[PDB]
Amino acid sequence: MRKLGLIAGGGALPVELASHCEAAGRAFAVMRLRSFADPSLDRYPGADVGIGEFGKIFKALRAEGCDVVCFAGNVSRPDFSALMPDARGLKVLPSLIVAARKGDDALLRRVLDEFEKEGFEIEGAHEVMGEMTLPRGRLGKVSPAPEHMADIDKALDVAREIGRLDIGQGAVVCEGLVLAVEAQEGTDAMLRRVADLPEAIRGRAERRLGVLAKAPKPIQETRVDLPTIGVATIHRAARAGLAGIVGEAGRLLVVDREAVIAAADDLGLFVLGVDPQ
Amino acid sequence: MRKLGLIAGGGALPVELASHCEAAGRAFAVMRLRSFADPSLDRYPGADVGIGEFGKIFKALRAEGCDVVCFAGNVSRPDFSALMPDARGLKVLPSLIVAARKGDDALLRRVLDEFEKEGFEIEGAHEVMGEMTLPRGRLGKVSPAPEHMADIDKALDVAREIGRLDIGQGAVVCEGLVLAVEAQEGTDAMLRRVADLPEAIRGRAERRLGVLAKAPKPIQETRVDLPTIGVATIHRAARAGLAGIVGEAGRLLVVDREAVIAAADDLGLFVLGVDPQ
Ligand SMILES: CCCCCCCCCCC[C@@H](O)CC(=O)N[C@H]1[C@@H](OP(=O)(O)O)O[C@H](CO)[C@@H](O)[C@@H]1OC(=O)C[C@H](O)CCCCCCCCCCC
Ligand SMILES: CCCCCCCCCCC[C@@H](O)CC(=O)N[C@H]1[C@@H](OP(=O)(O)O)O[C@H](CO)[C@@H](O)[C@@H]1OC(=O)C[C@H](O)CCCCCCCCCCC
Ligand SMILES: [Mg+2]
Ligand SMILES: [Mg+2]
Repeated sequence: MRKLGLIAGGGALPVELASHCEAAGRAFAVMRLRSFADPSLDRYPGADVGIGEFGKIFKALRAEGCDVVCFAGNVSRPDFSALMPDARGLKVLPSLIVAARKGDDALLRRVLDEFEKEGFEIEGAHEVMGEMTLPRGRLGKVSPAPEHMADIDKALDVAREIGRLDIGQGAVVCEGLVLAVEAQEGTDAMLRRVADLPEAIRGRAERRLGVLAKAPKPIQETRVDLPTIGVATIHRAARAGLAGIVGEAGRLLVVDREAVIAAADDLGLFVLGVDPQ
Repeated sequence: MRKLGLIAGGGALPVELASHCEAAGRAFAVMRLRSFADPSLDRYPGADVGIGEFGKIFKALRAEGCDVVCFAGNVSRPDFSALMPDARGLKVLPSLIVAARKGDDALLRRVLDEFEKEGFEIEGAHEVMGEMTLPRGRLGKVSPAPEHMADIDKALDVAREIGRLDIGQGAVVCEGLVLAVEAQEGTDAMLRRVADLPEAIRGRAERRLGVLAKAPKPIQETRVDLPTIGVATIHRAARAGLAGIVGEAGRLLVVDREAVIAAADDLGLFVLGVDPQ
């Protein structure tokens, strides 16, 4: 996982991105564009730079060891007279004004040419999310078996009806039997209480049965964060003799992706991203 | 609690009654009327008597130390020639034939006069249930406070929506916060996991908050038993700093009523029966 240089313009997108990055445990820093970046970003490591202190931005970008950057947020073309660039900066400035004369698009494009020529890999907001969340389909080497399809389907739309009822975000289904429903206790606790059920209605570590599904509750006016998967999640779900874990393909954060994949792989669990709706 | 002499005619009523009696831990015996009583009653302590081996029935009734009887099930008037009474029996027989000449009602009534004159307290099926289940309103000395009304209302219709979803039969609500939802793990386990939540979102043993509601799932073609309340239920709900417990007034079995009342009373919990629907 490349460390991210989040270049933050105005609005709520970079803010969401930062939080999700920190939840996923992904490494980053924030380049907060003066007068654009929302102040609730000052809490993250990084730097407050004006446009176009390009010299400064490359400086801090390398200073944080970012090799990939994402540009997220509202930015409008500036005043080119009132601009107070550093000397890098002033070097780039005319190239900008030419492109600017051709339109915002050519201008934005020109800015990116510079970061590429400098040179950092450029990523879009969607791809940043994509790489931290579930994929579509298996995450590790283990796939589900036809036996598990049954539970996978009902694990989810149960876990969704829980969410619709503003309760918890998780549910464990084994052979059609809802064994466990999350609400307020955390997923670890639930997976423990499941390991504790009679092996009769349960899966076995030898022969595994049953599926953990964890799905996000529907959006709100209040900001909404995504459900998460830990390495300890893989641990306890294995100890419950569960066959695998599942969630909506974009809508679930994986904390330490590498580590999670290795637990699931070593223990025989599948982890599955599922097409939303 | 008077020990019950369940006098079992045909059909599924006495069967249900026996099971509920045994779930409530209430003392009983079954007088299984030959050719009437369903054979799944042979498992319970008691006796197989024909009508009208009255001598036998009084004998075994006392032999089980029953001082109250309930007549439950289908019975039709018999053949009075083909009847093989014992000598008690034959003594009573004519009194019966007189009443029988006035109608089934007078006949049934006459039978009851005999058990009363013998003499056992006669109870109806409904009253038998009533005395084992919740009442309507408080069960013990403790009442709910106005503060608790909030949770009481939502504890229940949550616990009902769980039941509608064929999951578990219980739910714990505190200050509007669903803390816990039962499914497959038993109520004891849930009440433990609740005692384990942060005291921040929880009630305190000093100042109590929150309510356990446990409600029956909707009827089925398959026979349906009632949710139950234990003394350990009172224990753990107290240890979770809950203010009280609640259920539908007829629709919840109390196991060791005396003992439960004394736990709730000594610990400061209310236990509340609520009008169904
Ligand atoms: C110190 C050095 C700092 C260097 C400054 C770098 C700032 C670059 C500008 C970043 C804007 C970028 O975050 C916006 C963006 O990408 N959005 C694309 C997206 O559409 P949205 O609906 O707006 O989400 O998806 C679309 C595709 O589906 C796509 O087309 C949208 O692109 C735009 O939003 C267009 C821009 O909003 C137009 C503004 C151009 C940049 C103006 C300022 C240029 C920098 C000044 C340099 C001196
Ligand atoms: C060894 C000694 C054994 C002695 C034998 C004792 C057997 C007594 C008969 C028991 C019948 C009783 O269980 C039924 C009953 O109570 N039901 C009442 C109830 O209505 P349901 O809709 O039927 O539930 O609620 C109604 C009120 O809302 C009420 O009216 C219904 O009463 C009846 O069901 C009427 C009976 O079904 C009619 C039958 C009379 C008894 C016939 C056999 C008499 C015993 C033979 C003695 C030799
Ligand atoms: Mg982009
Ligand atoms: Mg009666």
